[PDB]
Amino acid sequence: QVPVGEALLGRVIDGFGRPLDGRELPDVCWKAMVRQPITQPLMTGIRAIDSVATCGEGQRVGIFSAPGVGKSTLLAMLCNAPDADSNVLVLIGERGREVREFIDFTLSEETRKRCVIVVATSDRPALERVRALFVATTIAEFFRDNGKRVVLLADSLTRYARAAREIALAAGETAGVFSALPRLLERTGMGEKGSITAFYTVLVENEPLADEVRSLLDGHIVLSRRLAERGHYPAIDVLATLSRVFPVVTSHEHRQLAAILRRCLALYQEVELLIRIGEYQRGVDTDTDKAIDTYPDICTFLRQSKDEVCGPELLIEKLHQILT
Repeated sequence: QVPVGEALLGRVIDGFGRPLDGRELPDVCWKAMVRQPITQPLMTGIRAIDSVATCGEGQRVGIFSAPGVGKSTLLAMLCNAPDADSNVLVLIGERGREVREFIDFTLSEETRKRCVIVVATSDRPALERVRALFVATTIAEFFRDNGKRVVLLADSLTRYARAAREIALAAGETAGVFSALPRLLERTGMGEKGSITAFYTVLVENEPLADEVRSLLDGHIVLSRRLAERGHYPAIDVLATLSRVFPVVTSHEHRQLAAILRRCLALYQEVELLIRIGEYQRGVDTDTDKAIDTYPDICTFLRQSKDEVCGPELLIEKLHQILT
């Protein structure tokens, strides 16, 4: 059984649904191919995402990263999306210290009050790690039916998959969990009086699961080890990041700005080596010249403090100031 209710907000529970917060659980209830179309933006307040890869209310999105690139801080920022009512975070297969750090020092007090956090660490049984995602999805669905815009954050599908495989290896004693992964992903999305927008993390570089998850979702955000080592945070690789609902949830003004931005990064990347070895010559190529002049402002725009939440009005204004 899964505990559901508005009173779970601000609580931390496990794969079965037992409190981990040093207190007893409150009084709460126990519980296809396409969904409704995605038509409304869900602003994250993260400028790199909202500018060129705008998410949709009810979208499912994969976050692809290597270890130690600031994925946790990105997830904490996603918890502060101005367009969401509440959050369901599910943390599967990480070590105790890492998870403890995350909840106590990375998530603020204000953010935690708006989350239900479901935790199944690596030291827990494979069955618990797998059950954690079923529980989180059911809790998110209950909020959706109460007419909330829910954000579901799942870290990670990779460790979920590892736990599911462990269960398959023990299926002999004594055996729809084995086919569950695509059905869980399809349980999120738009609904009558509500929505679930979902971010699922995938570890690289494991490799086939990433391919399976790409075929199932509506966009991908790619984190880059290179950016992270430069101290460029969130370490989002813009040119490798895509949102399938981008053309439908944005304005024309927005789309034009985003195109200038991508063009600049693409032009810059092609000439990056020439610059690094000091062989670039101005006047040569005007477009690239403009890209290079524009590049430092774009980098500043993309790098974002974990405490800064940027709404859409300000977003558009900053893009104009640097690109136009």
